[PDB]
Amino acid sequence: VVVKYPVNSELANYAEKFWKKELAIYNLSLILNKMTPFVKRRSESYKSSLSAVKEIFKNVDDFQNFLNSVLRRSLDEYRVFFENYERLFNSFSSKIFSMRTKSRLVVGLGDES
RNA sequence: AUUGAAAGUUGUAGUAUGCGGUCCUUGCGGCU
Repeated sequence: VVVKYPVNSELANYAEKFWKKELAIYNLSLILNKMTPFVKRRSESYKSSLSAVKEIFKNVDDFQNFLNSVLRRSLDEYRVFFENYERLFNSFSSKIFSMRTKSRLVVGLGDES
C-alpha cells in the first residue's frame, strides 16, 4: 500500500523502513507519535488512523506483534527504571500493592492525536 | 578703594537578610 510520511526529508525514508520492518526501531512512542504513517486508503484519500495504519501489515495480529516487538526492546532499561521506582516507594514507606487488569484497560484515550 | 580676603559637605558604607509558583483537579463523555 502507498504510505506517506509528512516529516523532514531524511527522516521520511527511515520512517518508511521502520514501519516496513526493513529497519529495527527500539522506541514505541517515537515511531507511533513522531513517525505517523499517512496511508493512501483509496483514490487520493490519505488516512492516519490506526484502522488505516493496520493495512501496512498482513493482519491485525501482525500489527499487534510489531508494536509489542518494538515495545519489548526497552525491557533491560525498564527493569532498572522499575527497580528505582520500587526504591522510591520504600523511601517514603509507601503502602505497595499489586493488582491485575480484569478487563481491557485504556488510559488517555482522548489525548489529541 | 565693597564687613572685605581665603575654605570642594567631604571621608567611610554591597539594597541586603529570610522565602518551593505552590495547593485543590480521573482525557474523559458519547456525540456531531
